[PDB]
Order: sequence, then C-alpha cells, then structure tokens
Amino acid sequence: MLTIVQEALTFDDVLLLPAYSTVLPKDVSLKTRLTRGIYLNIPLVSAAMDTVTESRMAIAMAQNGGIGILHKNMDIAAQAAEVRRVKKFEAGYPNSCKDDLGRLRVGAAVGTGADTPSRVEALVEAGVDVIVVDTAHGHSAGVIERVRWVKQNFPQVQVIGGNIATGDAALALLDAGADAVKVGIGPGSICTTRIVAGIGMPQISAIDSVASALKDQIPLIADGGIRFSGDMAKAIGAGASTIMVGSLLAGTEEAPGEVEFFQGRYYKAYRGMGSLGAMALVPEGIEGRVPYKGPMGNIVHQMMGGLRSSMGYTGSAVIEDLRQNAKFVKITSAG
Amino acid sequence: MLTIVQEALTFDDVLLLPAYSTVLPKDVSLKTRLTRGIYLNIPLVSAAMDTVTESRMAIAMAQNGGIGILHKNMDIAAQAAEVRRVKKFEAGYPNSCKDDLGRLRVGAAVGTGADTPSRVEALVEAGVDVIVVDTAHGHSAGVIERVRWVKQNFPQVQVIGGNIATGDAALALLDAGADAVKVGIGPGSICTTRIVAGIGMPQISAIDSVASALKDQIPLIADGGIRFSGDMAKAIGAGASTIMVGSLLAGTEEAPGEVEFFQGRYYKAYRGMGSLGAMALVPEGIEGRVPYKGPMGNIVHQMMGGLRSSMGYTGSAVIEDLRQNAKFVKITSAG
Amino acid sequence: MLTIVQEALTFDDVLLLPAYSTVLPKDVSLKTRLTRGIYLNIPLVSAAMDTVTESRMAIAMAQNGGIGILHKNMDIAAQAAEVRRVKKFEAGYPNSCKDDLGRLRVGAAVGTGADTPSRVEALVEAGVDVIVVDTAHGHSAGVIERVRWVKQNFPQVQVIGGNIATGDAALALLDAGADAVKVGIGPGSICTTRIVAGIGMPQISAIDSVASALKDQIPLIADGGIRFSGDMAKAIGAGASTIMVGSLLAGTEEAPGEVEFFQGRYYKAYRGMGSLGAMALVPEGIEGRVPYKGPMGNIVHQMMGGLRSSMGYTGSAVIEDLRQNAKFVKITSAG
Amino acid sequence: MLTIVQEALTFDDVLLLPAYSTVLPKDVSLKTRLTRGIYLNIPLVSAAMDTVTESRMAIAMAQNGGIGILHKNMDIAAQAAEVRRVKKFEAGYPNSCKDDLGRLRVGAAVGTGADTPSRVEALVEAGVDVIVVDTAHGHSAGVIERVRWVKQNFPQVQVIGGNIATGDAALALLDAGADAVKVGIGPGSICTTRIVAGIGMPQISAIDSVASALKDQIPLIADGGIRFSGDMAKAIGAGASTIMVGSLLAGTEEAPGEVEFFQGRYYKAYRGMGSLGAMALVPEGIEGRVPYKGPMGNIVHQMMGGLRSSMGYTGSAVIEDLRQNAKFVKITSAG
Amino acid sequence: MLTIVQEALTFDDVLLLPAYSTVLPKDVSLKTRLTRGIYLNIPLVSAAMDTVTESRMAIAMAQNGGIGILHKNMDIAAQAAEVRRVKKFEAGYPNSCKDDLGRLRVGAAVGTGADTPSRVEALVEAGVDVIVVDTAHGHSAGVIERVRWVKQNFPQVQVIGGNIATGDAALALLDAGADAVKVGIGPGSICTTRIVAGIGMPQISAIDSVASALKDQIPLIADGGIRFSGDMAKAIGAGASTIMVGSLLAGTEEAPGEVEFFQGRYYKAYRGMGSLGAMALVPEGIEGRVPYKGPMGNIVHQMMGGLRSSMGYTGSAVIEDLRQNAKFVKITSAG
Ligand SMILES: C[C@H](Nc1ccc2ncc(CO)cc2c1)C(=O)Nc1ccc(Cl)c(N2CCOCC2)c1
Ligand SMILES: C[C@H](Nc1ccc2ncc(CO)cc2c1)C(=O)Nc1ccc(Cl)c(N2CCOCC2)c1
Ligand SMILES: C[C@H](Nc1ccc2ncc(CO)cc2c1)C(=O)Nc1ccc(Cl)c(N2CCOCC2)c1
Ligand SMILES: C[C@H](Nc1ccc2ncc(CO)cc2c1)C(=O)Nc1ccc(Cl)c(N2CCOCC2)c1
Ligand SMILES: C[C@H](Nc1ccc2ncc(CO)cc2c1)C(=O)Nc1ccc(Cl)c(N2CCOCC2)c1
Ligand SMILES: O=c1[nH]cnc2c1ncn2[C@@H]1O[C@H](COP(=O)(O)O)[C@@H](O)[C@H]1O
Ligand SMILES: O=c1[nH]cnc2c1ncn2[C@@H]1O[C@H](COP(=O)(O)O)[C@@H](O)[C@H]1O
Ligand SMILES: O=c1[nH]cnc2c1ncn2[C@@H]1O[C@H](COP(=O)(O)O)[C@@H](O)[C@H]1O
Ligand SMILES: O=c1[nH]cnc2c1ncn2[C@@H]1O[C@H](COP(=O)(O)O)[C@@H](O)[C@H]1O
Ligand SMILES: O=c1[nH]cnc2c1ncn2[C@@H]1O[C@H](COP(=O)(O)O)[C@@H](O)[C@H]1O
Repeated sequence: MLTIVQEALTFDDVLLLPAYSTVLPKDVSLKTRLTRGIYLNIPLVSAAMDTVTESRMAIAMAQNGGIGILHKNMDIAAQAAEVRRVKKFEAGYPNSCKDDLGRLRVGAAVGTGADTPSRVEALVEAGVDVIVVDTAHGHSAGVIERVRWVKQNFPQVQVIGGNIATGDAALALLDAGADAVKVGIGPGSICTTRIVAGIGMPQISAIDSVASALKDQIPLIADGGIRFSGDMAKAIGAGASTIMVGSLLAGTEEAPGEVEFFQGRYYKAYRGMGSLGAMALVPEGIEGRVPYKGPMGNIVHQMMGGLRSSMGYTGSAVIEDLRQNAKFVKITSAG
Repeated sequence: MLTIVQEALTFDDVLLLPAYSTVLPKDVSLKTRLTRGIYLNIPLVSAAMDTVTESRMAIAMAQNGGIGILHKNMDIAAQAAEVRRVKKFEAGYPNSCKDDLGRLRVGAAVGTGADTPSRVEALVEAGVDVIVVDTAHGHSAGVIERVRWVKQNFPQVQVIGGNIATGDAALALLDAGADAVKVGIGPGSICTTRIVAGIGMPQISAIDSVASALKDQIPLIADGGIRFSGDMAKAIGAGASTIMVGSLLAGTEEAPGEVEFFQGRYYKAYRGMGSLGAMALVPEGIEGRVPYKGPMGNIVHQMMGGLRSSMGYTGSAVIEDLRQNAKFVKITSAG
Repeated sequence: MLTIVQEALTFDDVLLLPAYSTVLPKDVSLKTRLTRGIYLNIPLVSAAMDTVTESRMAIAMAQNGGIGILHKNMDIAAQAAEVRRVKKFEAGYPNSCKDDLGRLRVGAAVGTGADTPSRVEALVEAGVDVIVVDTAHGHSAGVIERVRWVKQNFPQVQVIGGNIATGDAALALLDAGADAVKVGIGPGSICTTRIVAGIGMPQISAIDSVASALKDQIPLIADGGIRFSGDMAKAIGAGASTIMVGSLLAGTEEAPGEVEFFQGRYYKAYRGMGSLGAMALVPEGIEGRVPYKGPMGNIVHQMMGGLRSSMGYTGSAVIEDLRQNAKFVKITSAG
Repeated sequence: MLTIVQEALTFDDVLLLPAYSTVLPKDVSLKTRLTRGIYLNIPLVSAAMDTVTESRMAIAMAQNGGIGILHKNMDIAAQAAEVRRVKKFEAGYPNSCKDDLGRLRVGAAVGTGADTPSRVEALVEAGVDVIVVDTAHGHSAGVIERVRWVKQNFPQVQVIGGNIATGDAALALLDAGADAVKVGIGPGSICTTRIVAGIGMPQISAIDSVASALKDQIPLIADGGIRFSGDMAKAIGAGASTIMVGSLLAGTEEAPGEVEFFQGRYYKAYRGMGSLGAMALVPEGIEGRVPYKGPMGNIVHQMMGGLRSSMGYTGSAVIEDLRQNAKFVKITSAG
Repeated sequence: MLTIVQEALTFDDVLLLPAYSTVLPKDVSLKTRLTRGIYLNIPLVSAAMDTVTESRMAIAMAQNGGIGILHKNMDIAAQAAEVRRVKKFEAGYPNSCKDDLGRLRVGAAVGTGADTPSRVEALVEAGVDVIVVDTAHGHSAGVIERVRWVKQNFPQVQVIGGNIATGDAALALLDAGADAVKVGIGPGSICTTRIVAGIGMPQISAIDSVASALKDQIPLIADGGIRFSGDMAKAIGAGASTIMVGSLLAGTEEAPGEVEFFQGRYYKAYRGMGSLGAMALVPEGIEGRVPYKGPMGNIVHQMMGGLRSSMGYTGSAVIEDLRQNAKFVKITSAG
C-alpha cells in the first residue's frame, strides 16, 4: 500500500494572515540567530555557489547584517585565502555582522570527501566563524559523522549540517552536534533533483517538519525557492530563523563573474552546483543567465523592506514573534 | 507546528447555485446599506484612488444610486473643495443616492497621520456623509483609535474602518464605533501585498470571516478583486452589503486623468495607492494603463444587470435575500 | 456562515474505470430514452440553437438514430413549417428514429412568453413528438407552470423542462408532469452565465444531483460542455440518458448558416441564444466562428465510436449498464 | 512583353524633407478646397460608410471645418432626411464649414443603379452641397456617364467621381464635368481588392498620377490607407487637396453603431461597403471591430496637430505651399 | 563575372492597373485555350498530384469548364481506367468542357522512364484528350525527346511539355512539337527546389519570359504559387492562357483521400510529387495537411468570381484582352 506521509506545501500554497498590530514596519527588529552561537542583524544568508558567494559577496553580506557562505568549488588554499580576505577587511555600515574581535563574520562550505579534514583545519585557522557541511543529502551517515567530527575536533567553530527536509534528519544532525540545520531538498530555482530523482519536499512543509522536531534547540536555515520578500516572511512564519538565497543575489555586482552583453542587455551567469559545468553522478542542476542587478545592497534593502512590512501586518516586533505567532491560510490554484 | 486556520476561497473557487425563483431580473431591488445609517440604491462604491475617484466620479456614482469615496492623495483644502463640489451639484437620475437635504451623497478617505484631525474637521464642515479611515491594515491600533476618535468627536458623520480580512479585526472596529468595515487584504488587481509581504486572504473567505463575526450589527464593503458582475453576486452571497471597485471604473470618462493615445488605442492610467508613483515603505502596488471605456454609466449598467440576473437565478427579490439565502459549490482548477 | 453544498465536479475532474468485459465496442447497444415515452437509437440530441438545428439538422439527427430540437428563434408559422418538413420527409438509414406512423422524430423549443400557447398548439398540430420548454432557469414558477400546462392541455405530446442543475429542480419539474428534464447551468462552450451571474454547476455533479433525486422516474438530457466522446461516456456514467450538443454539430453542412471564407479557411457561425446577436437582459452567451466540418454524419460516427469504446472498457453491453455500473476516480490538475 | 508602368509608392515608402521655415505650426492655415466650388477649413473628409458617416458624424465633421459624406446604404427618403438633419442643424465652433446661407455643409453618396436619378433629385432638393458618385471603379463608362448626367441635370450641386488611381481616369472624369475626383484603388484598411482582383495602386503614386494629369483644374480627395497624421502630410505633399478617412473615425462616439462589450474592452463595428454584411459580386472588403475612441473631436485635433507640425517643418504657411513645394526621399524596408 | 539575367518578379511584386471599362464582371468571357487544339470555358487546370487529381476531380473540373490532369503515381491500367471513367461519365452543367463527341475532357501525366511508351499508348486508346509529359525539368533532353516522340507517334492526341521557366526552354519545346508549355520552376506551395537546388524563377517573370518567346504560337499553363483569385488575373495579364492549381483544390471533397480528424478540425493530405512519401534523388517537396474545404465547386466559383472582377477593372471583355492589354505597377515590400 502507498505511503503518503502528508499533503506537502510550498510558498505559493499559503498566505500569512494579518493580526492585531502596534508595530510599524520601520521599527521592527530583523535580528535573528544563524546557529545557536552566531547571531545575525538580518535573516539573510548568501548561497555557497561559485556564481553567488566569494569574498566580495561575503563582505557585502556581513556589512548588511547577514553572512556569506563561501563556496567549496576551489582548492583549500584558495578558500582559506577568501576567509582571511573577509576577516581582515577594514572599511574607510552600523548593522555589520561581526565577531567578538570586531571582524566581519564569514562561513565556508565543506564536503565529506578525503580533503575535508585538511579543508576544515585551513578554514578554522583562517578564522572562519562557521563550517557548513554542504551536501544534497544531509540525512546520510557521511554527513552526520562529518558533522560529529567537526564538533569534536574543532569546538571553537560553529557547524551547520545539510541539506535536509524532514524532522528525523534534523534530530540526527542535532544528536551529531550541529549548531544549526540547513533545510531544502528540491525548492531551488536551478534544482532538477525532483525531475532527475523524483525526490523532494515542498519548502513550507520541510521547514515545518524540521522546526517541529527541533523544538528551538537549534535554528534552521530555509534554503532555496525564495523568489520574493513574501517567501522570506512565510519561511520565518513556518519556523525558519534565517533564509538562504542563490538566485536573488546572483547577477549583482558583488557576485562572482563578469557581466555579459547578450542581445544588447547585461547578464551574469547563475548555475547549480550539481550542474554539468559546476561538476566539471548525473547532473541535478541547470546552468543559466540572470539579469545584471547592480549593487547587492539594493536587492537586500528591497527584500528586508518587504519582510518589515509583513512583520508590521502580523504585529511581529521581533523575528521570534513571527516564528511563534504566525497564522496561515491554505490557498487554491485560483489564489 | 504550522497553524493553517482554513483553506481560504476566492471568487473563482466558488459558484452560486440556482434556486426556486418567482422574480425576474428586471424586478429585483438592488437597494442596500453602505453603513448602519447610509443606504444606497445600488451596492456599488468607487475606490478611494487618484486614478478612480475625484468629484466627477463621485457625482456620477451618486447619480447612479451608489457612492464615491474621494481619495486622500490631495491636501485638506483640495479634498474639502471636492466634497462641496458633490454636495452643491445640481443637474439640468431618479435612482440618485441623496442625503436628508436632497444633496448627492459622498465619502472621503483619511489616514492616521498628524493631518487627520484637521482633514476630518474640514471634510465634516464641507458636508461629507461618511469618513473612510482608509489604510492597508485596519487591525492596527492606530486605525482602531482613529475610528474611535472620529465617532466620539464627529457623531454627525458616518465612519468606516479598514482594510480588514478577519472576524477578530471586524469586532475590534465594531467595538471602536465603526458604522461599517471595509474588507480586502490582497484581492486588488494592482495589489502586490501578497508578493511583497506574503500577506493576504482570498476574498470569499475574508467576506465570510467578517460577516460571520459581525452578525449584521454593521455592514461590510467587499473591497478589491471584482472583475465581472458575477464576482459581485458571489461577494453579496458571501455576506457583503456593498462592493468597492477600482479597476472597472478606471479608464472611464468620469475617472481622473486624461486619455492617452498609445499604439493607436486609447487608455487612462490606473495605479495602486501604495505604488512608487502614488507614494511620491517598499511599494505594494503596481502602475499601469487601462483601456478607455467611455461613460462610467455603461460599465455600471452592465455590472448591475449581471447582478440582477444572479438575483433572478437565486430567487432573490432584494439584496438581503441573496445575503441570507445564497448556497455555493466549491469548484476545482478544471472548473 | 458560508453554505458550500459540495465540491462540484466537471468532465475533466473524473475518469471512468475499466471493468471486467465480455463485450466488444462493435456489439454494444446505444439505444436509450429521450423521455419516458420516446426512445432513441443513439443518445445524441442536437441543441435548440439558430446556428445548430433547423429542419436539415433535425432530419440528419433522426436518420442517424437521434433527435433534433428545432430552435424557437423564428415565428410560430416558420417553426411549424420546419416540424412538417421533418414529419413529411421521405428518403430515396436503418437506425432511423421514427414514430408509430414511421415518420422521422423531431422536437421543438418553446419559451414561457405570451406566444407559447399558440406556438405549442401549432407545433402539436404539425406532428411534433416533443415540446421542449427551453429556458436558462427551469427552477422558476414560470417554467414549472408552463410544463404543467403543456402536459394537461396536450397529453398526446411529450414535454421536457429545463435548464436545471439540482435535484430539487428535477423533483419540481417531475411533479409538474415533465417526461424528461434538461440538465445544464453554466457548462456550455459559448456560456458566460458563470462570468455574468456567477451562477453555475459543474456538469458531472449537476447530472448526479438530478439523477439521484429522480431515481429513474424520468430520464435526463445532459446539456452543454461536451467536447469529446469521453465526456458523453462520463455524462451517461454519471446518470444521463441522452446528451445535447451545440458546438460539436455547429459548422457541419446540415447546420444553419452559409460557409464563410476567412483567412483562407472555411467557417460557420456559432452563437449562444443569450448572445447580443441572438437576442436582437444583459447577454449571457458569446458569438463566434467554428471550422467547417462537412456532413454531420462523420462527427456523429466519431462520437458514437468513442462511446462504444468506453462501453467496451466498462463492460457495458447496453446504455443502462453504463448508467448503473459506472465507477469513477477523481483526478487532480496534474491528471 | 510585361508592361510595368512604374515602381509605385505607398506612404511608408517616402518621407517628407524639412525645409527653411518662418511659419510656426500654430500659425499655419489648414484651409483647402474639397471641389472647385467648395472650400473646407481642414483637409479632412469622413468616409461614405455605414460604420463611419451618418448625420451625427457629418455634423461633427462640418463643425470641425471638414465635411461628411453620408453613406448610400439607406433608402432615398432616409438619406434625404439625413441631408436635411445636417442642413437644419443649429448649435447652443468658429471653424465651421458652412454654405452661403450659413448652414453646415454635407455630401451624400450615390451609385449608378436604377434608383440613382430619384436619389440625386431628393438629395439636391434636401440641399446637399455635393453629390459623390461612389464606386470601386470610377474609370468605368457607367460612372463617367452618371457624373455627366448629374452635372448636366443638376448644375447647382457640386459632383465628385471615383474611385480612381490613374491620370487617364482623372482626365475622363474631368471631361465628364466632375468638380473633384476621389483617389484610391486598394489602399483601404478593410480593402481586399488587391487579393480578390489583383488590382491596385500604392496611394502616393495614385495621388501623383492624378495630380500631374489634372494640373490643378479640379482638386483630388486622397481616399484610403491613412493611419497617422504623417500619412495626411505625405498625401498633401504628393498633390492631394483633402484626405478621406474611414478607420480613423470608426469607433468614435459620432460614428454609427452601438458600443459592444467584448473581452472587457469596448468596441464599435467597422466594415467595408463591399463586405458580405454590407452587400446583404464576390466581397472585396472585410468586417471587423475597432476600439471605442470617444469623441471624434480628439482624433481630428491630434491629426491636424500633426499636419500643423509637418507644415512647420516644410515651411508651408498654407496647404497650397505643401502641395507645390514638398520634397521627398524614397526609403527602404530598413527605414 | 556574375550573370544576372534580370530582377525577376513574383505575384506579390506587382499589381494590375484599372483601365477604361465598358464591361461588367458578370458579362466577361472566361473562355481560353489549354493547347493549340483544346479550348476551356474557364482558365483553370487541376494539378497532376496524388492528393489533387483522380477521376472524381477530373469530372468536377471538366463539368465546371476546366480540365483535370490525372496523376501518374498509378500503374498504366489504373490510369487508363481513370481516363475512361471521365470519358464515359454521363450526368443526371452548361459550361462543361467537352470534346467533339460531347464527352468530358481529361488529361493524363506521363514521365520519361521505361513505361512511358506503353503508358502513352494505353492513355491514347482510353480516349485521353491531352498527354502531359510531367517533370521538374522540361528543358532536359529527355523531355524534349519524349514530347517529340508523343507528337510523331500519336498526332491524334494533344501534348504538353514541362516544367519550364525560360523562353529558350519554351522555344525548344515548341520545336519538339508541344501544343502547350507548362510554366513553373520553384513557385509551388509545397516546393523545396529553391532550397535544395537553389534553382527557380519568380512566376510573373517566368510567364513573361515564356510568353514573349512563344509570340502566341502555343499557349502556356501558369503552374504553381496561386493562392488567391488575384494571382490568376496577374498570371493571365503576364501572358498565361490557363492556370494550374494544386493547394487550392487539395482538401476539397472531389480531391483524393479521406478526411482526417486532427485536433478537433477536419483535414486532407497534400504533398509534393517529389516528397519522400510520394517518391516511395533527394526530395524536392514537402508533405502536409490542408483543411477540409467541401465541394470544389465553391472554390472554383469564388476564384472565377474574383477573375471576373479583375476583367471588369481592366476593361477586359475576353481572356485575350487581359493577356494583351494588361498594365502593371511594381510594388515594394511596404506595398
Ligand atoms: C549531483 C547532485 N548535486 C547537487 C549539488 C548541490 C545540491 N544542493 C542542494 C540540493 C537540494 O535539492 C541538491 C543538490 C545536488 C548530488 O550531489 N546528488 C546526490 C544524490 C544522492 C545522494 Cl545520496 C547524494 N549524496 C551522496 C552521499 O553524501 C550526501 C550526498 C548526492
Ligand atoms: C505601502 C502600502 N500601501 C498600500 C496602499 C493601499 C493599500 N490598500 C489596500 C491594501 C490591501 O491589500 C493594501 C494597500 C497598501 C502600505 O501601506 N503598507 C503597510 C504595510 C504594513 C502596515 Cl502595518 C501598514 N500599516 C501601518 C500602520 O497603519 C496601518 C497600515 C501599511
Ligand atoms: C440572457 C440569458 N439568455 C440565455 C439563453 C440561453 C441559455 N441557455 C442555457 C443556459 C444555461 O447556462 C443559459 C442561457 C441563457 C437569460 O435568459 N438569462 C436569465 C437570467 C435569469 C433568469 Cl431568472 C432567467 N429566467 C427568467 C425567468 O424564466 C426563466 C429564465 C433568464
Ligand atoms: C464588390 C466591390 N465593392 C466595393 C465597395 C466599395 C469599394 N470602395 C472602394 C474601393 C477601392 O478599392 C473598392 C470598393 C469595392 C465592387 O464594387 N467591385 C467592383 C469590381 C469591378 C467593377 Cl468593374 C466594379 N464596378 C462595376 C461598374 O460600376 C463601377 C464599379 C465594382
Ligand atoms: C526530386 C524532384 N521531384 C519533383 C517532383 C515534381 C515536381 N514538380 C514540379 C517542380 C517545379 O519546381 C518540381 C518538381 C520536383 C525532381 O524530379 N528533381 C529533378 C532535379 C533535377 C533534374 Cl535534372 C530532374 N530531371 C531529370 C531529367 O528529367 C527531367 C527531370 C529532376
Ligand atoms: O545543482 C543544484 N541542484 C539542486 N539544488 C542546488 C544546486 N546547486 C545549489 N542548489 C541549492 O539551491 C539553493 C539556491 O536556491 P535559489 O535561491 O532558489 O536559487 C542553494 O543554496 C542550494 O541549496
Ligand atoms: O497599492 C495598492 N496595493 C494594494 N491594494 C491596493 C493598492 N491601492 C489600492 N488598493 C486596493 O485595491 C482596491 C481596488 O481593487 P480592484 O477593484 O481589484 O482594482 C482599492 O479599493 C484598495 O482597497
Ligand atoms: O447564450 C447562451 N448562454 C449560455 N448557455 C447557452 C446559450 N445558448 C445556448 N446555451 C446552452 O449551451 C448548449 C450548447 O453547449 P455546447 O455543446 O457546449 O456548445 C445549449 O444546448 C444550451 O443549453
Ligand atoms: O469593401 C470595401 N473594399 C475596398 N475598399 C473599401 C471598401 N469599403 C470602403 N472602401 C474604401 O476604403 C476607404 C476607407 O479606408 P481607410 O480609411 O483606410 O479605412 C473608403 O473611403 C473607401 O474608399
Ligand atoms: O514535390 C514537388 N516539388 C516542387 N514542386 C512540386 C512538387 N510536386 C508538385 N509540384 C508543383 O507544384 C504545383 C502545385 O502548386 P501549388 O498550387 O502552389 O500548390 C504542381 O502543379 C507542380 O507543378
């Protein structure tokens, strides 16, 4: 007999309801926690992608109150040099996300392969704030044990495990010692996992499954499928503490890559980390072009401003009020 | 755990069912109440928008049996002059909606800002029939107290509060002393609140939630998302006493703005009050062009004719029969 | 509170299930009943529309085993002349649908207006087999009393009442003396009733509601929304005894109207009876062009062959097996 | 051997060149002659079409300084009543085009059929200023003979002959006694003559051929294919004294027909006089809808405004300067 | 150095000019000559294609005043049976094209291959009026020689040679003893000769080149690229005596093939004789579907109707007037 666990929901399936409010959007607090030890000034995290985050994006992310996760599609020395570049950065930004030493915060992605022990050690030595054990399947023994290894061998660094879509996976990573979990199997804009493997979990239900199991022991990063500022609000309302974006920050001035002149117009490359180009396993991501967006600051302010509006509508003065008091309605295909 | 209050319905999710009928559409009464003290001859209200209602539209609305709500995107003196222009209007219209003095009825929108006490006083002095405390979030303390203030300081004028989408919001505005509530968070044709804030309530469920809580103590204006005369029928069947329209009356002769010649065709501007242009908070509305529709009288007659048809099908001799006896079916994406 | 009677289904919402079968499509019987007194050799009826059925179509319909319903958009004498043209027709067709006198069967539509008593009398005198009291709202006192009048004053003729969409309406027409009921409020291809009045009932649920109330006391004609032969099979499986088609027979050689040369291609006019053109109440139908289809015989054979296939799949040797033993599955938007 | 008379040009093939100018657009004179005896204040004439000109359009045309040509698709009495309606019209318009008696000027179309002698007599008696012998082929002996008959029998009325496209045709009508010639075989927006008969003459070359042969003995009306104000200027520069428009004035308030609601948008019918609908010979015109344009006055002012600019660019103080001193360039498909 | 013989023109490059006229379209004569010995009542010939002409089409063609050319994509006995079927046909058509014996006229196509001598003999014995030596290249030695053989061995039959596009080719076929010459290299709707071989001649220039060389010694059939009745007028004006059509008669009831139901609509197959399907050399034709057009008689009457109109415009009382006196204008891409 067929095991249908639930009818799973995505961002477009739901709407947040307005509630009694004494807070104006301009006055809400966007401060949240990335991990149990790291706090951010905005709930935004830039994706660990070779077309989204390198030192330039990580600096801009940290200056705006968030954090950048440096991609792992570079050799250990190149990646350690990128961590140092952010940690040693000095400006000529009051909401800057900084460590105890007043340096800009940064994260770096690691895999589970042979190079991981050397990669983790080089990144910790360079002063990385958080190690992200970055995979397509966080509910594997390789990820769970690598998370345990990072925590036991480098307790001075925060560790994130992903990607997950269920509460069982969250509990496994919590028991291993993760300081946060990254949620998202199938919601990515460049994701073909659903087509290739027939695997996935609609993001609102993934956030819910994970947040319900964790019971706020560790925060969760809602990773993938964010298209509008409304999706960020819905993700936080569903239980997320932070939001990871790829697409929205791709195309910006601070993102890696040069601007290309295609059909008169200006673009930047955007590709999945499991795409043919990025891998050089069957590909699980697509390669494409995104329009040139200019400085990332504008996109970030547009997105945060929409989140402030939502918190104004829901009567959420702080991120934690949205996370605890959000009420939703399920909408149909017509809505 | 995720709080899904209900599966919320919009106009396209439902159809009214035909019932035993002894009334022909030509003989149905379209008389209804705008507020607990103001009655209309047709359940139509023109939107408080700088591209929909100024004195010209308000006069045409009142002559046709409805009412116009003058927009607040003008200074106190300009708005008071517009109220007087409607109140002093004399023709060279048997269904005219008039006050005790035989003058055409008019409404005016007010905000919650510093200018509101002076604005209310100037509008009441000019002879305004109804003050509309017109905001994006009526369930805010600011709107509730402004509603309370208008009622206590100017009992001689009727007051509406909004916009709302829940029964709790309705009860809070009823307790403050509102004479009617305006329903609509997200259904507007030019609305981007759902995209920007991820906030909203499908209109049939919004009307239902509000009407069920009010228990006919005060009427509700179903504001936004009306595209056809069938939506009006469905809105009244769901519990609305009146319907507010922006889109349908935009592009008409009586609406503000000059006709523009674009690619042969004739157009008029139509924009949200929370759009970039209208504000000059992140924008929550779009700016656009609507085709030129000629005299508003033609659109009004087409809309009321369709509503008369629906009342004929449901055996509704008066507006109150449709509100109390309407039976619906939920339809799927295929329907 | 909102009264949602049910989630109503249309043709596209369901699929018939294959069952154990000892019958090949070539051997199935398509014989059914139009009214409790009139039997057809095929469950097909041509619509009472000025672009679908006049004497030419009614002759071709009767020769193929079905029946034509002559439209009422012509004067009493013109309509009576048309009935005679079919009653006096002699060929130079073994499945012909004929009366006791061996003459081809025909029906004629009547309204409820002042001319109805004279129209009914002229049609009965010309040898009409069935009077169809054709309207948009069968559940109106006007139709129930006109149906009762036709039965009491002309018991020698069969009478159909409609259009209806509910069981309550069917019982009212049954008590009035109708020999059959016509089902369809909103499914028509040229119907704008759902848009104009917000009134309607998805056809599978309309057939079901009516058939369940009638308990086979009188047959029902499933009228409107038939696009494919599978829709017919679905309609019969849901409880229909016959199917009425407009658009499928529009554009055929036999249908009224001349062929028009438009952008190389050949077309015929097809319009709703409640469209602007047909009326000359707000219009509830659209006017259009349908491609030239050639002799109607081909369309009829393609449609009947599909129903034979379906009956082969369901193990239905006779029409009554499909009506009694059909099992369905509800499908989603993806299906 | 193939006789190619010339490479013939349409409006889009040419552009007028700017010249030394001392007269501003606001100060130019748009006064011109319709016939050798009739002068207009603007070079605009409304088409003799049942979807363009009846008394309402003819009055509005004359008030704006132009003239209307009443269509012949009505009985002699109906047409004579339309002439009188214009001649007897009194306002509650300084550029009004009036006769010696101060009455608004009007024209009426006639054919070559049996009713023509009675038609001409009734129109002359009704006070028509100009008889237009209105056909698809003015170079036919029938039209030349009817033009001669009107001039010899009714010298007190002005007479126009057409439609023509060559200098030979112009000279034949000039010898027949025509007071003006109407130019246009194939340029019409609803014209299918080029497809049906393979007959036609690109409008700039038609105007040129005719103007060059006439040597200003009688003026020419450039009839058909005017889409913009630029077309008008090019036609006058090529030799036209006036311009006849159908589609530009179709869909205006004053044009015959009611406004129809179709796909939310408002329209009016526009059809060729040789279309199936207008005739009820193979049809040589199409039937369609044009968007509702509102008052004709706006269209007329936009057109004259553009012709004023062209005259300002060419240094044409009067219409005759444009006619005599215009210099063109031939442009390619790329231009 | 590059040899550009001329700038060659197609139908769309030219328009016929109106001229002085004393003839009405209804009174014009459409009588012409197919060959030096065979006269037709209408200048229309149906194409020798397996989707256009078999005995059914050839009978309908001859009854309408034209002639059918039976395709050669059948064995000698099958083709001879088709000739006899037409010759022996007796009706229950005053413009019928008949021989001296009062039998319907017919033509048959032959190739240059081994079976040609036996094929010619069987067709002549069956009473064929004209042998058509049907090829892609009439200027080939094989065709000129087969034409010579048919004339010397069977002087009792008329012989047509083709296809050609130049005057040199016409003179070679005239010296061979051809009674007519078929013109058309590249104009066909299903032709890919221009793409495959880069060979071709725009049809107006092909007709002109051929007619100018022949000096009326033998007539020419303008074969291919006729889309409208205007093309026919242009082809005759350019020097053609008759017109051969494939696409226009494909999809008619009389054309070979069954009607196919595809995406609701009704179609018939239409394919080039040099297409993959027809051959079973690289293919030089495409295979497709054409809409069902109904009886060919309607298409023929609409086509001849438009030709009568053109003759009325050009003052052509007979086909020879249009051939000898036609004057054209070259039009641009804008026209
Ligand atoms: C090609 C694809 N590449 C990518 C790349 C980045 C991705 N990032 C996110 C998501 C979430 O849908 C999928 C992604 C797939 C990828 O990695 N597929 C993939 C498929 C199945 C498993 Cl079990 C694993 N795992 C191996 C054991 O260790 C855990 C991983 C990996
Ligand atoms: C820019 C947008 N502007 C508009 C403009 C017109 C609108 N009209 C209707 C709706 C309903 O969707 C939304 C609209 C948004 C707007 O006003 N957003 C907005 C967002 C959140 C809150 Cl709490 C408030 N409130 C502040 C406290 O006082 C109550 C309001 C207002
Ligand atoms: C314009 C439209 N015209 C049409 C025309 C043909 C139709 N045929 C079928 C259907 C089913 O949707 C609707 C149609 C509407 C039409 O007739 N609307 C209409 C609307 C409401 C009512 Cl109570 C009635 N009734 C009057 C009392 O007597 C019963 C009728 C009729
Ligand atoms: C059906 C078409 N109808 C129309 C109607 C209006 C038109 N108005 C303008 C133009 C210009 O292309 C063509 C039009 C064709 C039309 O009249 N064709 C037409 C074709 C050929 C000729 Cl000899 C004549 N003539 C008959 C003798 O008397 C002179 C006319 C007329
Ligand atoms: C495949 C194509 N088939 C067709 C079929 C029918 C056609 N019918 C007409 C036209 C005119 O463009 C082209 C066609 C090409 C075809 O026959 N091409 C073709 C190409 C070149 C030459 Cl010399 C010959 N010739 C061989 C010597 O004998 C003379 C012919 C034939
Ligand atoms: O190739 C890939 N396949 C599937 N998901 C991917 C791939 N590369 C990155 N992702 C995920 O997609 C996210 C970006 O999603 P987006 O913001 O919707 O564009 C990243 O943070 C990853 O979790
Ligand atoms: O900028 C805006 N954002 C969202 N809703 C708006 C905005 N401006 C006006 N509205 C609402 O939209 C209604 C008009 O909706 P419509 O009739 O669907 O066009 C107004 O009466 C307001 O309630
Ligand atoms: O104007 C109209 N409005 C709505 N329904 C119509 C109208 N005219 C006819 N109908 C219905 O539509 C049916 C034809 O539906 P169809 O087969 O889907 O085209 C007719 O038999 C009538 O019941
Ligand atoms: O049926 C028709 N066929 C061709 N030309 C027509 C027909 N009816 C009117 N016309 C011409 O088209 C002109 C209008 O052209 P338009 O301004 O381009 O729409 C009229 O003044 C007539 O000269
Ligand atoms: O395969 C082919 N290639 C090129 N021309 C063809 C082919 N088959 C037939 N034709 C020609 O195309 C003509 C039909 O042209 P149509 O009337 O434009 O469709 C025939 O009479 C042949 O001369």
